[PDB]
Amino acid sequence: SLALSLTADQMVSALLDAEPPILYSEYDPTRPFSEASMMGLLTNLADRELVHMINWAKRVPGFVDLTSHDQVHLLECAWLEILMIGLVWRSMEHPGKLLFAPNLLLDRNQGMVEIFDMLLATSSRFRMMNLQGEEFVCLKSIILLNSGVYTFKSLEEKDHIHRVLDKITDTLIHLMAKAGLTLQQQHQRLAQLLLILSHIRHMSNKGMEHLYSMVVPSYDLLLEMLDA
Amino acid sequence: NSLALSLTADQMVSALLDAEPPILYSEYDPTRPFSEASMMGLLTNLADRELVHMINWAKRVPGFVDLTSHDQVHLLECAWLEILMIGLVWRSMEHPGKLLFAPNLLLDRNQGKCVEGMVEIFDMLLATSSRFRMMNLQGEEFVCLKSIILLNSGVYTFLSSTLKSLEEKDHIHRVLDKITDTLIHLMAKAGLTLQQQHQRLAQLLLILSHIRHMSNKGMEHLYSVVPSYDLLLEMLDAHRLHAP
Ligand SMILES: O=S(=O)([C@@H]1C[C@@H]2O[C@H]1C(c1ccc(O)cc1)=C2c1ccc(O)cc1)N(CC(F)(F)F)c1ccc(O)cc1
Ligand SMILES: O=S(=O)([C@@H]1C[C@@H]2O[C@H]1C(c1ccc(O)cc1)=C2c1ccc(O)cc1)N(CC(F)(F)F)c1ccc(O)cc1
Repeated sequence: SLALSLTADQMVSALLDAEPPILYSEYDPTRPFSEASMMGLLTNLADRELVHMINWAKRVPGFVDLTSHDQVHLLECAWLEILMIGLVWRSMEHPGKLLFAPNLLLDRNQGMVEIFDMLLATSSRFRMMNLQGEEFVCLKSIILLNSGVYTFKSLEEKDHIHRVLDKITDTLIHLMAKAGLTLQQQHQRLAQLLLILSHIRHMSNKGMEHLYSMVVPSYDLLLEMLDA
Repeated sequence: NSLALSLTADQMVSALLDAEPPILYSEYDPTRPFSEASMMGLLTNLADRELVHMINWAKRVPGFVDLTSHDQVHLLECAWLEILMIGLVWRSMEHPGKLLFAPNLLLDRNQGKCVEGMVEIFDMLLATSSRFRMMNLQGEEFVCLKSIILLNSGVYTFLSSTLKSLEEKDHIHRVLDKITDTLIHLMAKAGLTLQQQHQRLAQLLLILSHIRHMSNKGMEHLYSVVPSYDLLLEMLDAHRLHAP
């Protein structure tokens, strides 16, 4: 695959170009706040974000080398983690608030609040680490390829995914070396970034558990969206 | 404030190997075949006995006893099932297609069906054991990973705004950095290239996301027996018991 031939710079350029835009909520600012429903707005936003995520996934180097079945399985496993890391990234520069959209910026009180606090904690960790956009797009691609890989031609698929994950590792280390980090700082920061992925997994599972208590894209919906 | 951050990679590995808990046995001669009740009964009895030894292990993980009793319990509340699960996956590595719960309790996929919906988690644990076998995970790496689960799982859910809480969080991140250095040291000693070292570090830590997922699924299925704050605090304190 041409994906395994990419330099760190080509991988970063690919991922930056594939980035979805930041979407707005359908919140009409000329209309009062009590017209707007919070779960209503977020569902509508997530549904629009999912179309963008599908087209983003297809542009992640190596992803379209997989079978349609394997693509859907990785998306089924990663979609809420991908939504959540996007939210945390957008919220970084707004301490104590979650920027769901530029027109839906919420503080803790207006949140449910269990997950809010976990997302705020992740945003604070990214701010403390000074997470860079080039690092963020690498981490979001790792979530896509890693989340579903341990729950799968299948041997060849898994091998291909692990080789693309290794290329993303090389890319993260290259970015850190370019930024002037020592070898020791490079490995410490690589580990700090990847350990936050365990917290995003945890938040996604809690989020799934809360969704059921209070929308989830099916295998078939994701397959149809990939084929479209 | 402590000597934990002063350890070398070699001293850290020695500390973690020495702290390793014992392998326990399941109840001898349980009635087979299992019901859902009797299978859950056996596994609960094993996990409850393992939890005592995990607390003693936790106290010997460098830096853990530098935290407040409250922060120690918080990390254990968040990590205990992940710690039990990575232990099970480690024990099961040399038994493809089976989970070695205990030396006297070796179960294949079909026996997981006795408790709906526990075959799902069985398959995920078997997949993790296969991944560890594929990576040739070493004992020195396994003890590092188990310590990372203990320190990492609960660290992002201390939300407090005291100077002490900031200092606690900073201390945990510094111990986690020393364990990272220790993993890299082990790989460099084994003769891996810098590129191979970073790739293997990332492969090991990404499997921790899968263990978190299994732990959450496990909890979600249990709800559809969890050690209390008070039980964990009593076990940490290890106060002398009044005679029966
Ligand atoms: O986990 S939550 O359920 C959920 C997951 C996350 O938050 C909600 C959400 C969602 C997703 C799909 C969908 O169809 C409806 C919502 C997210 C989301 C994330 C990023 C993104 O770009 C778009 C959507 N949550 C907690 C919280 F703390 F407030 F976040 C919540 C939120 C509001 C609310 O009234 C009740 C709960
Ligand atoms: O396995 S379980 O998921 C469970 C969760 C996980 O494993 C068990 C658990 C635990 C939980 C509480 C406790 O007091 C004793 C053990 C953990 C564990 C993990 C690793 C380890 O080395 C030691 C203990 N299971 C039955 C099934 F068929 F096996 F699935 C079940 C358990 C509890 C429950 O409330 C409902 C269902």
